[PDB]
Amino acid sequence: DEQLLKQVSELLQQGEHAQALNVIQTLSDELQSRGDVKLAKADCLLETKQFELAQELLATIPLEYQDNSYKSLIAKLELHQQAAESPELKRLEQELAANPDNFELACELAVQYNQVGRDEEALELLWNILKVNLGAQDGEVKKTFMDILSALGQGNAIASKYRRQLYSILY
Repeated sequence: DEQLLKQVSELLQQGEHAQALNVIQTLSDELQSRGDVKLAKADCLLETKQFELAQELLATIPLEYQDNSYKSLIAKLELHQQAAESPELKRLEQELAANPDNFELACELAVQYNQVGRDEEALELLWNILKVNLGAQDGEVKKTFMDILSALGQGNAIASKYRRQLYSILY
């Protein structure tokens, strides 16, 4: 645990959130729940755009740890989550509902979803086209699905569920 903790420390210094989250999940459960390790893990979730996991973790930080760093993380989550309901997103959404077959709008909606951490919806949007037609849009739908996954990373549980999804239906 002792050195591992400096591994986390070292990894955060360097912006390796996803490695850092990996080392975290290897600590004891006791050390995992230490309030400073929680903040660390919260910062990692947020830098990796897992805002829902971040918010639900942040909601268990006890008072004695409601730090300067915790405050700034609250404020970050609140700014991110406002940015996820834009008029822009709204319009593309109403527009895709009325043009459900326009695959090229779906790719753009998805890329905008992704830009604000609405990645579950981004990938579910695309997934719904791909499991009917892997070629959808001259393979432009599979690709934007694929850039979203790789953008996300290997630790990401949403990325991992859709990777498995897509893989299971490859010819």
